[PDB]
Amino acid sequence: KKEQLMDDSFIGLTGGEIFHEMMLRHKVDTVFGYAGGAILPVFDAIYNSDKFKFVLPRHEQGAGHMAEGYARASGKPGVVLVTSGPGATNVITPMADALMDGVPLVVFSGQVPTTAIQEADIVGISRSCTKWNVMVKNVAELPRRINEAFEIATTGRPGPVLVDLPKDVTASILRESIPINTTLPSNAVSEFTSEAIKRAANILNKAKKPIIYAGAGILNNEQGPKLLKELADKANIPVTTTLQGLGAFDQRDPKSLDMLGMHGSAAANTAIQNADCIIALGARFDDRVTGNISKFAPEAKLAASEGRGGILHFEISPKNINKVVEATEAIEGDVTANLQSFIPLVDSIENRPEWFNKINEWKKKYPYSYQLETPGSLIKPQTLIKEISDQAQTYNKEVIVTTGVGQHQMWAAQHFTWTQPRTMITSGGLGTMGYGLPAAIGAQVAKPDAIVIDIDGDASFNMTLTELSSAVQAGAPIKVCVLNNEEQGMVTQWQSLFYEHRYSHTHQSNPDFMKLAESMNVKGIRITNQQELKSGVKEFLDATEPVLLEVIVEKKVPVLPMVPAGKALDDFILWDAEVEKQQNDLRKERTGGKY
Amino acid sequence: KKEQLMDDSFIGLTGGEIFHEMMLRHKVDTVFGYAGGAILPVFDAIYNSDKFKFVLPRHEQGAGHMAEGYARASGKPGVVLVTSGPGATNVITPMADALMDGVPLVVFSGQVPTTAIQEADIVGISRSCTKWNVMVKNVAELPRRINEAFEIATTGRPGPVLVDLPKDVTASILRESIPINTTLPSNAVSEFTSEAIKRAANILNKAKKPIIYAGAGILNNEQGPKLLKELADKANIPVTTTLQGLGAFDQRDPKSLDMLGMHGSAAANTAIQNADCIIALGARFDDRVTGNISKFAPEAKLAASEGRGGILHFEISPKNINKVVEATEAIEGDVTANLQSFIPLVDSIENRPEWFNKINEWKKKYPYSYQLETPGSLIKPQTLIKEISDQAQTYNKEVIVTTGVGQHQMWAAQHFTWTQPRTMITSGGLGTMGYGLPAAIGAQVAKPDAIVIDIDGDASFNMTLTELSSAVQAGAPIKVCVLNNEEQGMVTQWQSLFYEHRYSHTHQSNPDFMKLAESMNVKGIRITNQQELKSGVKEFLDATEPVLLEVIVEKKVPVLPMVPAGKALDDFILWDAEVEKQQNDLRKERTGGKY
Amino acid sequence: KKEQLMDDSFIGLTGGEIFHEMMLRHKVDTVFGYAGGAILPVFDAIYNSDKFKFVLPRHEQGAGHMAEGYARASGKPGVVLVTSGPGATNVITPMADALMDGVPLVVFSGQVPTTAIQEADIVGISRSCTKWNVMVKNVAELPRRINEAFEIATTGRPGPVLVDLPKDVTASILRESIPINTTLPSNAVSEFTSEAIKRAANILNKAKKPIIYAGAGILNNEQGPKLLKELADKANIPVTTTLQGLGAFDQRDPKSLDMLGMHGSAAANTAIQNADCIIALGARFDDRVTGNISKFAPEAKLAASEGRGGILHFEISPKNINKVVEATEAIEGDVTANLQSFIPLVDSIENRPEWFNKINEWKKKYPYSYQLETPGSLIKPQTLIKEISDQAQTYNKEVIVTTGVGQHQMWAAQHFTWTQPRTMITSGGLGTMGYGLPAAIGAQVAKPDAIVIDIDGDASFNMTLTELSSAVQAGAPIKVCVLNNEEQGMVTQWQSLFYEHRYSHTHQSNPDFMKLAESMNVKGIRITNQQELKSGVKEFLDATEPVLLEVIVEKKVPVLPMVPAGKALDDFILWDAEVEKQQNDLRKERTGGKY
Ligand SMILES: Cc1cc2nc3c(=O)[nH]c(=O)nc-3n(C[C@H](O)[C@H](O)[C@H](O)COP(=O)(O)OP(=O)(O)OC[C@H]3O[C@@H](n4cnc5c(N)ncnc54)[C@H](O)[C@@H]3O)c2cc1C
Ligand SMILES: Cc1cc2nc3c(=O)[nH]c(=O)nc-3n(C[C@H](O)[C@H](O)[C@H](O)COP(=O)(O)OP(=O)(O)OC[C@H]3O[C@@H](n4cnc5c(N)ncnc54)[C@H](O)[C@@H]3O)c2cc1C
Ligand SMILES: Cc1cc2nc3c(=O)[nH]c(=O)nc-3n(C[C@H](O)[C@H](O)[C@H](O)COP(=O)(O)OP(=O)(O)OC[C@H]3O[C@@H](n4cnc5c(N)ncnc54)[C@H](O)[C@@H]3O)c2cc1C
Ligand SMILES: Cc1ncc(C[n+]2csc(CCOP(=O)(O)OP(=O)(O)O)c2C)c(N)n1
Ligand SMILES: Cc1ncc(C[n+]2csc(CCOP(=O)(O)OP(=O)(O)O)c2C)c(N)n1
Ligand SMILES: Cc1ncc(C[n+]2csc(CCOP(=O)(O)OP(=O)(O)O)c2C)c(N)n1
Ligand SMILES: [K+]
Ligand SMILES: [K+]
Ligand SMILES: [K+]
Ligand SMILES: [Mg+2]
Ligand SMILES: [Mg+2]
Ligand SMILES: [Mg+2]
Repeated sequence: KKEQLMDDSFIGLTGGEIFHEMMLRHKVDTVFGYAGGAILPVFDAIYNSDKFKFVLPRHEQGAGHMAEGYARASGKPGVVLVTSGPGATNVITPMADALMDGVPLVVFSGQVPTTAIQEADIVGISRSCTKWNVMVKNVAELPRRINEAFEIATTGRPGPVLVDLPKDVTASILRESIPINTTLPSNAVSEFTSEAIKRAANILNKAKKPIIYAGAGILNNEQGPKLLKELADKANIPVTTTLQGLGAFDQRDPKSLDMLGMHGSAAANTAIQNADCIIALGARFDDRVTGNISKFAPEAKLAASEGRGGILHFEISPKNINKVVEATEAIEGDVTANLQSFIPLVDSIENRPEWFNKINEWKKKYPYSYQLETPGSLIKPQTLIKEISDQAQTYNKEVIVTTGVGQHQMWAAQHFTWTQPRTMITSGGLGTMGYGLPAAIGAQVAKPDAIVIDIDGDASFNMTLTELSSAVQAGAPIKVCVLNNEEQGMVTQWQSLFYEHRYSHTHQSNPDFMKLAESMNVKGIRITNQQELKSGVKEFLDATEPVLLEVIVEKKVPVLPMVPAGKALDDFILWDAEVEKQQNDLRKERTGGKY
Repeated sequence: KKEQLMDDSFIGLTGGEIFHEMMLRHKVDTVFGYAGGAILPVFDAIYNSDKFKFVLPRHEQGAGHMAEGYARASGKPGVVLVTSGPGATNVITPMADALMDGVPLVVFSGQVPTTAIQEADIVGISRSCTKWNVMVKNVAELPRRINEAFEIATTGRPGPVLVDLPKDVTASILRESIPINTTLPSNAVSEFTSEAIKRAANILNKAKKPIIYAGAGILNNEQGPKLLKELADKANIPVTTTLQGLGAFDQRDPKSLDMLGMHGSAAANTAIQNADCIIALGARFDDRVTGNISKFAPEAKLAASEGRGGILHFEISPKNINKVVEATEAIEGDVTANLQSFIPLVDSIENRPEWFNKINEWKKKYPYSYQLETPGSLIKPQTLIKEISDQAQTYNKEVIVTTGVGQHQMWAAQHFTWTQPRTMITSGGLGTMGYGLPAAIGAQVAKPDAIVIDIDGDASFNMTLTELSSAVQAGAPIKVCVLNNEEQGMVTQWQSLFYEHRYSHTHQSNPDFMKLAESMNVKGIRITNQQELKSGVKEFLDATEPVLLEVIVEKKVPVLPMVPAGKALDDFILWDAEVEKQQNDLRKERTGGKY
Repeated sequence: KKEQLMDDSFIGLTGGEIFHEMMLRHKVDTVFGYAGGAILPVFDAIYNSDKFKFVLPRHEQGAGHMAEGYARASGKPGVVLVTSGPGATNVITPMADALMDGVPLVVFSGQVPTTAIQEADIVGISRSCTKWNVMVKNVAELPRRINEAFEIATTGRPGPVLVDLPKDVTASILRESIPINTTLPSNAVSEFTSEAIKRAANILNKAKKPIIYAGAGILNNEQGPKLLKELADKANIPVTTTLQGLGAFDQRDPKSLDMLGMHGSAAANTAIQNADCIIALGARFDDRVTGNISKFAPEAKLAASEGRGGILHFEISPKNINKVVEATEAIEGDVTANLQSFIPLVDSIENRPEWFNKINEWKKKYPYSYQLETPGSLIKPQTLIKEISDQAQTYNKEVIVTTGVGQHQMWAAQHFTWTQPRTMITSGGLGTMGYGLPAAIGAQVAKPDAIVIDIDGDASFNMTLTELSSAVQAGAPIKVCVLNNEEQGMVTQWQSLFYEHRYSHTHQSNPDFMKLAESMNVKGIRITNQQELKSGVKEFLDATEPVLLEVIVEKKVPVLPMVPAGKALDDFILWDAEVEKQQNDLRKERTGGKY
């Protein structure tokens, strides 16, 4: 019987051949990587493999971000395959990115032989960037480490893992017989949680001003958005989402409060500050969401002390519970599965007249107002976003949006109308510039029949623009739109606000994006005035090839609403036409009329 | 002028000679250490030094705990001097102990020469046990590292530091001229804190049911207990303290609520649970104090949501603020100095009739009740503590108490009457058995004219009893009282409670303590019955030599009150005579009449 | 078939019950531990377990050292079971000890619940002290971690491992079905190594002055000493061993060169310095063995450059190959197994006249000479060792010797006649004082029918003398002999040599060992003069109970031969009667006649 527990079907294969086989057993159809010395045995095994698609970037950071985009768009883990030394260190930022945003990234880096330990302590470096890392020391434990890597990466709160593959290990041939449970990937509710759910249902049934605060967690299950709506409809609760949760709830729905937070809807911020019961569904209360944490959720905290409300937190990661604010009730585990047990204990309520009246008043009082175009003025960036949003919806394909980091990121978050889950792929936790373009490529590979749009800033785009050639070589018809304000808008907004318009080294020079696109063998479109906006965007979206659209937008335009650091979530700056006018004069006189 | 900034007075001295000189400049009068190879150059320099007293233990752990006792009794940092390898690793527990209890410990460990790095990564190991560690790489930077070590150890929240001294560095001779600021030890309130104080004073002036929660922090300043009383008298506020804060407030005072927490006064626990304003003075809200954290301070949290009270936290370490419970107002910095700015903004209140009425009712309802002796029964451990407390007070010397860890520790904390600061020296954070005896020696060295009493358990005593000979060789007339219940009472209390009286390996065999004392050249006293209690304790306290008193006390006696894990702070077990009787039968029938 | 790969026989059991079951499956018959809060669920499971013997120390360091002694005496891994906090930190020194000496130690420490992470980063601290540590996060992965712990601890170069067991994990009940390969412990030669062996055999067959340098590695296989002798007899090669390899080769054999190194035989040191081929069998070339590394093995290095000899290194740990000296040929893997492939390729040589002539001349010229007793003088420590060695051999039981650290350790190593493997249990790598007594207890438990003798120093004994009561409670009739020279001889030897007889704090006061033994309920014997030596030792060895023998030995006696630090291995200090006389006068005049 001790022969039925051990498998011998891998005897004779090399490390790389076993790697290839384990990828197949984990249903891996895509690999993003860059060749090198230490990782050659693994590359020589995936050589002309018809079993999965390989995507070659120009830079390993590109590979990492592509795999992130793939992972967020498909729900599968994104596999990266880099070499030793610089190949491995170039994936640190994508790994740190994946960690902050809960992205299932599995990174295999080549390594110098075990007899030598382009050398770097990649395990030591990436320890603060990964859920878990390891070095495979011999070929026999390779399938075991691969299995562990994928599972750790995809369970609990998803995140990056690094598996170090020494050249001699992947080059060696397996001769032993390995345990059969290591050749195969895998493959109840505690009474503490079950009673916590019902105790939480009782608190919701007492609430007269409830609100749902939903995030990325509800997207890690395909039934998530379905049950989120079912709960919102049964108990009649308004729904707000984080930046990472955009698309979890149909924003066209009347109960939608849009995005909350630092640059979220002022109606959403006001609602959560006055709510007596907050239902957190897969969100970790980031400081860019809560604002001043002490002053956050006053009515919810007050209701908790009086046993008539509080904060109901549905988390899968214990480290995220009671970290920022005290959870009145903490329902641990997958939010979607727990919602199946939570909803049927919730009282079906039909009308909340007084509460929804305050909300609709707030929604009317707090739109995403901004200064509209004037005759002869540049295209306002907010208008560009709305234009792209409205035209993209009129296609019978699903639309996936990736962004860079800066003002364009927030405007995209604000003025797009989000309706489908996993359609907002953006670097929110770490906030990595140059994320947009490669993330779009990876998304396009995951979803070939989708329209993938990269709403990017010029500065962000300049960081990784070399990956345009990667998009062509991969056959990914991504649609890149660069909001060219010829500035690092986000930083200059801070300098215009807290540093008396002293723009210190925040204006990089941009290349000719049209000649750049031409050199990358990519379609180029440049919109310069208002009259070309509509016809320009249409040509942009109608393209069947990769296309780079450059739009000249207004400079020195603040993103509003804005909750300043230290201020309460409902203590926000609103857009005012007179104020913006006055800021434009103050900027002109201080800078000498140069900005 | 570049010659006035550099000192040359250390040129010609060895590392050890410089070490000796820097000790003098830091006003170090005592060093606890054990010799070894790597540390010989430092020992050969302190050879027959008349400038400070050296204390030699039998074990390095002994040295560490002695230095802790010295540090807690005197307020000076405790200097340890061990060798490399096992000498260094044996100080890990005292270092971890010092960290949890905020004890200024400066540990110098010898090390193999720089040309070799009994070898151990003592810096790597002790990183999680120290505020800061370092390895001196050359003799010229030795005075600089020594200065840094002492300052880091004694500022902010005090704690242990380790300085690694390679043998070649301490053996080498300084030839360079070192910066004169490194040969000398060293040597405003932010507007954010100043306004936070006044905002905190406004909250206190609104309170009708206030309470002071004082801890070890108020003892790190000689004006602490003075200002603690001044605040308690002006605003008329009851005072409770932690285990580590015992002696900060005169317990004979009517406003004293005694100790709070897991085994604290049930009146103190009830008071804090109903208080609308909690003033935390140098306490970090340990889980053994708060009980169930969610259910902690309900009336204080409720008052905060209504802007009529809350928690006023005076912390010096930012890492301890908003870690456990949300501070309504956080006054950072030294609590004593901040009290000088806080008190004069507090309204002088004379009478709190309704509040103090509830308190005095609670104090009367919740004494430290326990089963008294019966004819022919063993001495109850609570009686032994009271007897020692009452007799020691009748001496014209100050009394310092150290303890081990277990039931005797809590009984000592409960039934002693605490009146003076730095008179309760006990391992509270880490809870190290065998702490008592060596800590007492170190305290006796710091305070030669003091009566130092070690209330120890038999199990705890058995851990480090070899240090008795160290006490004699040091000339420390410590008074050790062993509560011999022939069991690990604390663990057996848990087994009697949560494991159906299944006493699994919790009864170690004790040696003849009288023959043990005789072998250590120490006076031995053994009390066996009630009639010998009074005359026994008197002989114990009247001794002018080191003395070991063994008292046979009742076995299987629970420590009450007790707040069980998970339960609220006011949800405690009280002592009941009928319940204890019934537990004694249930124990006899289950164990078969063996316990 | 997916049901045949998963086991359900652990469903319903608690963590502790599963722990108990896994211990049985790993053939664990002994556990050394100390109770505590966090580890109670594991203790409540081993409660009255008839399946293995529990040994309770007085201190956790005791437990660690006992488990080391058990592990070295039996060849089984030594299992330690401590609690959280101070219980865990007290095992750091035994763990560091086990690492340096290659001792299979498996340490299970209790831990605060997963919902809380007496708290300490025991995993972080012990990372530099263990081959591998881990924290079990849920009960389902507990058997998997236990299996991994034992295997890592016992394969390659054996060493310590720490498994952190959170209280809630060991208290929780398994409900899932775990992979069947995790419920069961487990359960070819590379062409690179195989050809390296034959290349090594060719080098030996060319040698005219070969030598075998054998160490602890040859003891990690029961066929080791057998094949070591077979190789030494076939090719006719003299054999020297390290301190840790004593007993691997019968010292009564003519080919025995005794121990080499800092305090080894001057004949052994001379032989290795002139040998043209050095066969290293399971030794790591410690600096206390090689002396000055550059000047080490001149004739071997010269022979290597001329292709007629060199160093043949049989290592199992790659990290130990080419670390100290360059291996001419490196045969990786278990030395015993590789010897089975190496020996039959070695030419059977019968006589080495010229080589063995030089050796026998060296052996005659370099005995362990020392100053013999004179009328009325104290017993010389060397004589005491020989006396114990000669009398113990006349028993029909096997003799196991443990020691402390210091002069007594080296004298024991020198003057005992070693004949059987695993009979020298001593702290060599880390050199931990207080190792002797608890290591002897653990050895006595492993080998109940053996005479276990602890040759201990007074200072070393004073460190852990409380464990005497542990020996009685365990029923371990250990035989402890304290060489009472009333000094830390080893350190004072260094001070007498390099510091002009300045004995800085190297004389601790000893207790009455006879009254100490009496208090511990242990038989006491005290030898004071030469005439009581023979009859004293006989009573000591004839005892059937635990016995503490105190022998008053000569003070300020150097251990010779001695290779000073920095000097070559054959540049040693020899014993000279005139020199010792002169040193005794120089000591008397400098110290003032006090030493
Ligand atoms: C310039 C800039 C401005 C920004 N401003 C805003 C803003 O105004 N508003 C805003 O919302 N964000 C803003 N952010 C982004 C913000 O920093 C965070 O990235 C984002 O708010 C986090 O969203 P999230 O908590 O929903 O997702 P995550 O950060 O990924 O957290 C999801 C949580 O759900 C848990 N979880 C995961 N899976 C499950 C599961 N299956 N079941 C249950 N729980 C699960 C996870 O453990 C995690 O704690 C900004 C970022 C940048 C760069
Ligand atoms: C078996 C056992 C049972 C126990 N049960 C109890 C119990 O029932 N009740 C109880 O109280 N304890 C109990 N403890 C002890 C408990 O675990 C802690 O050790 C203790 O409660 C902490 O007291 P503390 O916060 O006042 O001191 P500390 O732990 O030393 O914390 C002092 C705080 O004040 C801050 N501080 C330091 N210096 C200054 C300064 N100059 N100015 C301002 N702030 C400063 C520090 O940063 C720190 O945060 C028990 C321990 C054991 C072993
Ligand atoms: C005061 C003092 C003085 C000392 N003086 C001396 C002295 O004079 N002479 C002396 O010899 N020692 C002396 N030492 C001890 C010395 O420091 C080392 O402890 C000892 O020399 C190491 O012996 P070892 O290499 O044989 O064993 P180890 O240190 O345990 O090394 C064994 C080596 O064999 C390898 N190995 C293990 N298992 C196997 C296997 N199955 N197959 C193949 N390889 C394996 C291991 O990886 C390891 O590298 C002294 C110690 C002290 C405290
Ligand atoms: C790698 C990196 N560098 C710097 C930053 C800081 N940063 C955040 S937004 C921003 C400006 C981005 O400018 P742009 O891409 O053009 O976006 P815009 O604000 O103009 O729309 C910068 C520099 C960052 N988030 N990441
Ligand atoms: C080094 C160490 N080991 C174990 C523990 C767990 N522990 C806490 S109290 C206690 C029993 C102490 O018995 P004793 O010293 O006799 O005190 P008693 O309860 O009998 O008064 C133990 C084992 C600890 N705190 N420290
Ligand atoms: C824990 C520890 N502290 C210090 C040392 C340094 N040291 C090595 S040998 C020795 C003296 C031991 O004296 P003793 O036990 O009496 O042995 P002796 O030399 O007298 O035979 C010391 C202090 C050590 N090895 N371990
Ligand atoms: K929107
Ligand atoms: K009291
Ligand atoms: K010998
Ligand atoms: Mg820009
Ligand atoms: Mg006891
Ligand atoms: Mg000695």
